[PDB]
Amino acid sequence: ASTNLAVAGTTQVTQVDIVEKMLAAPTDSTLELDGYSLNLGDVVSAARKGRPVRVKDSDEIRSKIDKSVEFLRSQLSMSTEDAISLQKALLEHQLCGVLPSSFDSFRLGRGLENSLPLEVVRGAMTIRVNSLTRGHSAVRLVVLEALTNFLNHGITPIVPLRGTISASGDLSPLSYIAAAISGHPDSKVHVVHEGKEKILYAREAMALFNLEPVVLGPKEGLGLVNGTAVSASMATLALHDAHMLSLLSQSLTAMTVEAMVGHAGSFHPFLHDVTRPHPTQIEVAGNIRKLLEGSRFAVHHEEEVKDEGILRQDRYPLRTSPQWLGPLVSDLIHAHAVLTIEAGQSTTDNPLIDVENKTSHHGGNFQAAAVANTMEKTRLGLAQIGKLNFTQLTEMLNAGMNRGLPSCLAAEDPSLSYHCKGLDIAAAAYTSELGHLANPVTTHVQPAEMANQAVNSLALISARRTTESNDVLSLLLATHLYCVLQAIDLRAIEFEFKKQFGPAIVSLIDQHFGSAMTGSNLRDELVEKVNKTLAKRLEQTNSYDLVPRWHDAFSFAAGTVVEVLSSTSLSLAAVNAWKVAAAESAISLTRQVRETFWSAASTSSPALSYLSPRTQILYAFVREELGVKARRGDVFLGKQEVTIGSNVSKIYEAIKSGRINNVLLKMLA
Amino acid sequence: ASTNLAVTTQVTQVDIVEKMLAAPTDSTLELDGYSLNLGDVVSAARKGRPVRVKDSDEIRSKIDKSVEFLRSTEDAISLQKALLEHQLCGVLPSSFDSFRLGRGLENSLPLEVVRGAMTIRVNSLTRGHSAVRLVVLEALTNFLNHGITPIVPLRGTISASGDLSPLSYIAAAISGHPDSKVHVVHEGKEKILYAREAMALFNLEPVVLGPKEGLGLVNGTAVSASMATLALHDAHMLSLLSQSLTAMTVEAMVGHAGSFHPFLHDVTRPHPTQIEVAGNIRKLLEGSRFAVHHEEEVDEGILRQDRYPLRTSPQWLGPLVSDLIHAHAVLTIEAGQSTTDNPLIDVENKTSHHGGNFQAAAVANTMEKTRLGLAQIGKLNFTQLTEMLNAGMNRGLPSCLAAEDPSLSYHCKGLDIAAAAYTSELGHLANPVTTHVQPAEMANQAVNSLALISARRTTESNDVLSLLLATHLYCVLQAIDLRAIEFEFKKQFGPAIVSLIDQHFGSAMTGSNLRDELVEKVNKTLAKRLEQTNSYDLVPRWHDAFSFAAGTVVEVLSSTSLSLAAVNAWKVAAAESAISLTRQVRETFWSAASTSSPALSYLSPRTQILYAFVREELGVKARRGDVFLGKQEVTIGSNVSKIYEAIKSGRINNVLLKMLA
Amino acid sequence: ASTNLAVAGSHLPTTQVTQVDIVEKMLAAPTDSTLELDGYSLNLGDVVSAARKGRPVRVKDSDEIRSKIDKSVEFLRTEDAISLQKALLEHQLCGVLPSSFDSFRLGRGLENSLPLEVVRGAMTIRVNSLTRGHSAVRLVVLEALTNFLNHGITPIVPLRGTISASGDLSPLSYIAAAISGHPDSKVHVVHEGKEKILYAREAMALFNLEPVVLGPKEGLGLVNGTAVSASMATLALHDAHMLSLLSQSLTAMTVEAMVGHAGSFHPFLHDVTRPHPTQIEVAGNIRKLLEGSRFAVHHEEEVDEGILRQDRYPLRTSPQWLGPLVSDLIHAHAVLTIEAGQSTTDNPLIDVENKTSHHGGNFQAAAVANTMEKTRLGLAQIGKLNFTQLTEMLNAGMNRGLPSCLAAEDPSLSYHCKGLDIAAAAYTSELGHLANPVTTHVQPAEMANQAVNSLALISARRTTESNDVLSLLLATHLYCVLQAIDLRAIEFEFKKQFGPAIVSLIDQHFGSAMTGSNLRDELVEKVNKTLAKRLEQTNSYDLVPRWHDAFSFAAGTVVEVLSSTSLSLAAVNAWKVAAAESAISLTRQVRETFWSAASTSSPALSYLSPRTQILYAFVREELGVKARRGDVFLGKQEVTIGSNVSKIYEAIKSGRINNVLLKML
Repeated sequence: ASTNLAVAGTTQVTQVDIVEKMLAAPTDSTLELDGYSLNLGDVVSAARKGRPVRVKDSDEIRSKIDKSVEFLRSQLSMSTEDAISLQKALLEHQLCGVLPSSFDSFRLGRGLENSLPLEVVRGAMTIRVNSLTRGHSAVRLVVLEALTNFLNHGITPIVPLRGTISASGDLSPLSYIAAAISGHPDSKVHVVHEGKEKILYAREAMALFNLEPVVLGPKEGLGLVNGTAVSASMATLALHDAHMLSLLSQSLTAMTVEAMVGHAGSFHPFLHDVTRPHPTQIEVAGNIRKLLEGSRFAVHHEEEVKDEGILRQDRYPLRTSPQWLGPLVSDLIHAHAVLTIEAGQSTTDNPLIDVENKTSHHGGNFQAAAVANTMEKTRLGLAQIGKLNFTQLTEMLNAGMNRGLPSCLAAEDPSLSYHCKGLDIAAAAYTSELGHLANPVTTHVQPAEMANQAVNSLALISARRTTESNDVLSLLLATHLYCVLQAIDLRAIEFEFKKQFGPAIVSLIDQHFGSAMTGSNLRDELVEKVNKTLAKRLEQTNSYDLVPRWHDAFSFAAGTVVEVLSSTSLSLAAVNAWKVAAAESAISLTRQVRETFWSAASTSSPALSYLSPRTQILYAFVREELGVKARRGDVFLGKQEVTIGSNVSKIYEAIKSGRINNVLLKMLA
Repeated sequence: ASTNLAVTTQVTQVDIVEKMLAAPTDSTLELDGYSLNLGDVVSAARKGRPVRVKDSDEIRSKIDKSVEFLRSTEDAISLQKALLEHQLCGVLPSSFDSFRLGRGLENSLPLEVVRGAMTIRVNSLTRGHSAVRLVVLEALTNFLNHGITPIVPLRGTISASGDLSPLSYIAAAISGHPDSKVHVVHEGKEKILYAREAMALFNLEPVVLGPKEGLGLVNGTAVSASMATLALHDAHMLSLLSQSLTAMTVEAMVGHAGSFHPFLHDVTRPHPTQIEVAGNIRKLLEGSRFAVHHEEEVDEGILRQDRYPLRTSPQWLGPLVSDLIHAHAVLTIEAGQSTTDNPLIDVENKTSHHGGNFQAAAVANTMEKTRLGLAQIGKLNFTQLTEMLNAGMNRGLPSCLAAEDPSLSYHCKGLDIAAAAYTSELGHLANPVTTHVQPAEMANQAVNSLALISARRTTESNDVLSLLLATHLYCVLQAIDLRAIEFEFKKQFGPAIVSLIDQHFGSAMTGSNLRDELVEKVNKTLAKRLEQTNSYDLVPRWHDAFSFAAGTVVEVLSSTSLSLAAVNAWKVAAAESAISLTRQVRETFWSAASTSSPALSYLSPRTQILYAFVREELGVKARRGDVFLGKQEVTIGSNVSKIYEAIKSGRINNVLLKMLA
Repeated sequence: ASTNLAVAGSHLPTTQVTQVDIVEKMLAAPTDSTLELDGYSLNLGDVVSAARKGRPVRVKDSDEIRSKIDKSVEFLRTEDAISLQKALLEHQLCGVLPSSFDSFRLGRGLENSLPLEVVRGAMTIRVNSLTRGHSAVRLVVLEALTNFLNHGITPIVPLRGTISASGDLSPLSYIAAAISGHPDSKVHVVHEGKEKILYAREAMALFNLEPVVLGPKEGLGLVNGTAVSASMATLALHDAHMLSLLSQSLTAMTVEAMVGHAGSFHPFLHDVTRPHPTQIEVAGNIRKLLEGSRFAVHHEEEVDEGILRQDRYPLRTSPQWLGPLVSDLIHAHAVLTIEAGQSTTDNPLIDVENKTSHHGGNFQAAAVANTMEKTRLGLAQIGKLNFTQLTEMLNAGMNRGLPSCLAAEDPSLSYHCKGLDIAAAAYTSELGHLANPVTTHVQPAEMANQAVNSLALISARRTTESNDVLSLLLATHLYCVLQAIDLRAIEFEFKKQFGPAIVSLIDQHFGSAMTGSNLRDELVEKVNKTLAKRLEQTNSYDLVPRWHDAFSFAAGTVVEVLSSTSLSLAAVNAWKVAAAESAISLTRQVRETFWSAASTSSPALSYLSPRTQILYAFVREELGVKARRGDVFLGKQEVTIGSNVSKIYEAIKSGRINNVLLKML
């Protein structure tokens, strides 16, 4: 068992360290199970990535396994049909869950909703083997090999989704696994054969692979069916996914600060390391600080240090992000430590055999409360991440709050383009759904089995709900990522415009008013005050169409001219002429800057000029590798383009598949 | 709109259910904006019923005059396209490459929901308040009638300007948006195609949306109302099945029909739905020879009265049944008699009105209450079941409802566990969704109903309760068979007790008044003991019972000349008699078809209907036990699944109706 | 800050620290010597000592601390600033409190105010957090708060109104307004032997205190922050740790009352096979408590009728159930230690060394809310466990022959603990509902500037209520288990005397008939087995019919074993009657012997483990809560069961039980 905290789940280990180690798990080389070494990255590799799995090729391991079986046998001989019958009675009553009776009920894209996901089953078989290699259980090596042969030949039992309370542990689903390797006549398994997914009787599948059904002996029924492997499996997958979504939340925080031209100062070490040293608060601030280095969108503390109700500081979704995310990150790191012991270093069947002291012990290690605990806490965390990113996104999509970004992140006139409005509403919906999911399952314990099982963990049910919260959070975070990238591109257009328009203002002022200001000290003042009036006004006319927007801005500026140049000989006609020429100039320049953006490939986006080098990684991933482009607008284009949803879907799919995972790692390196 | 409450003691859930199940499925549903009822909605959504706007000049004129009022061009077309563009923002699979056996469409709304939504949407627009053209309404009925169903994301709506996003998918489909997909059955198989491809296959033309038609189509509550209607329909059936299971559990437990006597409800605590539930159960128990009847009934800590899961069942179910009846009234107005888009046009008074009829709180309200009610039904039936599966509590039913020696048969033990698991799941599902409202859309939508999310949760609760009630039905039928075997045994064993007493002890009792006393007292001793040893294997069980009875013989026959050897010999003979008779009665049960089950001799005539439905039509038999049989039979779960499927498909629905009227 | 994990808690599971270690350190906090605040050393035990036990508090007497505070003020650097601070308080003094004493009634009136202990803990943490030199709040302002603490002047603060972001703004503003002598500020003081609520200036004049006038940054310095939430959370976590330990003590004592198996706690089943550090801890605590018990069945001894041979899950899975929630409590301890003792939580914050200020979010109390959400779910989990233990023990069908309802005399007229069985269900149900999260109910507060807000204080209030309800439940369990233990002791004393009586009666009635045979040993063995099995199931019978039933069954055994003898049925019936009569009379005698003696001579003391005897004596002797014989048997309506459970509840709430728990473990 590893003492490296990056494996095992304090400032001496971080979520990024944990993720890096998980993502480094081999997928090609064989996972050798020894009862103690198995880690959560390994579990995910076997469950999801088809990694080969075997009991460690070791005389010590074999001898430990064999000696527990022998102990039981010899104890029995000193104290076989009926033992075989007892195991059959154990399976009989536990094969009691609901599955489709026939293929006749299957429909396109539907039909296996009442069965456990194949990956969960694979993860369960892996953990089950590991937990029996420890020598406490008296299950034969040939039985463990039956499981590893199922794994290595891609035979995955079809197991009901529901029916366990996760005490004598995950009895029912583990009984389906045991029935499958033993060739129960009514056991079904999933295989790929001749290029097709098939569901076959267990004996048919085994015959394709020349595998022999096992016949369960003394203690092997309880050895296989008592335990926590199914909930631990699903919980491990859910925690893996939650870690990624936590890192993505941090990344989206950074990109939002950039789109909002907000303050990187929120993440300064003084505000965390020095003043409020919660290790995971320090961690999160440091990740976001790292991501914002080099940004030309975010405002930097080290540069900053050089009667209107003016909002000068960022609102809480950005400014309190480390303080909001830190606590839940600590919970995810704690959960990692718990599940590592549970999945990798625990014997969870019963009774358990102490061969050295010739004793069989009656305990409770199948009570999966440690697993349920991780899932309750993680699901609440997912809801908290979701609330944060929703509040960041909805601020950014609010024209009144978003520091002058176009209404709805529309690229063209907002009168006929509401681009991200639907997504604002979707984000709300996902967030609401997360809130209800977050209520605990573990307060709903029933007096099961004649109250023998009066306390039961409900870990698998909890794991299921947390897996659904992962899914909903992925929809929300895919949505946010879609939006922030649009905002980044629109901000970059604003920056390109300002490069050209700053000089244009000065020039028009000189052309129109220079002679009237000759011999005065009015020019500096005028340029300064006209710029300030334009800036302040434009921030608030971000829902106006282009033409009236610019006439409005310069109308306001003309009032500033009246004041600043009130001593001069200028006619009202001359000031109005300046106003009109300046507005026309701004309107033309805007159109030209937009055309320069849209007429070139996304690989030439001006955003690449301003993004942090680290946040550019994620930008490039979505825009180039995923093909998700900025959206100019169906009405402007006179074309109903592939939908916003179709594009968000591509982001979501990259989250769910884990394609985005190495991207997050590279950014946070 | 119907004033019949089946569309207060004046209208019951059975009445409502009867009316729903009587909805035609073949004849065209004609939509007139007022008449549409929930059974109609279900028939269109699930049973493929043809749908049309009612063929009438009065309806057409109403529709055409609203359009004309509004009229009395390119930019209007563009505006509808901008409305759709931003609402087409939900997540669906990007390619078939992601589909897998049994999987793939989890991120889309069920097809029946989408059909129900189209049906409600058309109805709501026939009312003449919306300025959507008849040709647009006919585009929707044409999709319904050709089985063209838009593929619509599962998630994204908050159910205020109502169900905007999913309605926008429907609108984009009939308008042939280039990225709209639809499901159809064509050339005998399910396909997902682009909308224009699909329309070409059935010779339909896309509509081009004009002024107000984008909001007329996308603003409103049809999607949430559809899903909720389907959920309520299913919740009504589960409610009735709960009552049927209550009655059958009273029978299995040889419990008291007296709990359901009108004095206890109609007279003393007249909550209308309590009276209703008690009356349903009372009707089901009439004629049972398993349940004990009030009109026949009239220092050891014994339980004589039934525990609460049975005795308080009308008081427990009554309140939730009232909620379901209320929900029915609300959804009937929402689904059948409401205009939910905005702004709305008053043609008679020549005015437009800016309102909020898209705020689907009436729908959410139904779904939150229903989901709490499903948890309450589930808790009831779980408590009844787990009592019945507890050997210490179940009035002498075999442990785990094993048919043969329990040492090697734990029959329903896994189902006891499963039932707990289902119940726990229902409890968590029953927390409100509606308290998680977020400040959506720049706080323009700062209150939003979350009706569709609620409806989805309630739909999942229906599914979990279906698993639980299938489980309970499976178990109760096994218990009924075991109780019938007990009763057949008793028929032969009463006379055996007497004959053995006479054979072994007759001579010693001659001239005395001891025989009646001994028979009575030995019967009492045996009955009291056997109730407690229902976990013993057959052979030790009977020796145990007669060993206790031998103590009674010692007391009652203390004056006699009998040797201890004589009393022991009786004890042995009587135990061997009982063991053999038990084996005989079991053989007689197992060697005949279930159509001759002795359960049929004792079940009420109404509960017999459900017994026969499962045992004969679904083919789910009593289970004798894998070890006894030397065979690993088709699993318990396989058989429960057959029952669950009959519940989900609605096949059970007419059975329930038959039993209850 | 202490690197001692017993002070610090731990963010991960570790065998290097335990809940007992953490409790021991908390209970060792001085109550008399002055707590010196230095910005770093303050621990959770210290906070409770100041909040609840009146410990004096001062800013540490050091030039370094003084200079540090003074230098931040000077760095930051007037009628205008005074006005600004008053504007800040004005809008935050917006909560609800009773307008007058006219609304007060006996036992009621201050429900809409924060408990005084919470406000004292808050002031203590506030002053800590500002001694760190990042805030530019003057020492004289910190001394104003320490003077309030040391003179027992406690601001009356509304219970509700904060979302615990710019942190606990409203309640912290009430505290600020009080030390600055706001004309509408009320405070609580004890003066001339009575509790008084006075205006802040009135109270200050009693103690010769001068109001402070708030300067630049001092408004935000005082009102921005997490001290109120952290205070209430600290108190709730302290109480939860005690309830966690009590749960484990109750587990042990229920094993004893149930004559259950000590084997569930053997280290092979934890340390070796499933080494979650806190599972190991909990099993070790219960193992230690059971050592030497003569009620619990031991393993260095212990090693076709559906007989249950192993303990049910409430006892057998107790370490696996409690372990996870104990790890959460330890984690919460580490989190709150930093938040309460080592954190600056106002804003903006001043970096004097680099001559700059920083705009951050350290008032966002999510760390505190996090602890309270997990703790409240943990309390529900402890409750569910102890409820299931208790209700099994109170179930005659499941409790291995304990009298029905733990009635000491005939059950037909005594239902002793049945009401408590129902009450335990009620408490458990209430805990379940309390355990739903508060943190999922965040509103877009303050023009969405505060669009995320921690809701720590609300959460802490709910966790506090859960501690109260769990205290009711555990008081109830404790009451019941002590009765069960006395009843089991009575059974044991009976069995000691009845075993010989059985042999004697067999010899008397059957000796002659068995002469020349080997039947005697078999008869005794099988009669004993018959009696034992039957009696386990007849625990709801009244005494007289119980014994006739038991010996009627045993007579059946006699018929079999002595089937070859010459005995008449009259002879066997006569034995049955004499034997029942003997058992009945012996039971009455054994009962009288128990009830006639003092509880300091209870026979329970012959069988209880030496550690569990400690809790038994605390309740029976120190609290004076005795076993209950029965109102009907006694012919009198004694002081109620509820009155007695209330004494136990009071001992839990006051903390009097805490040193007892420590001593046992």
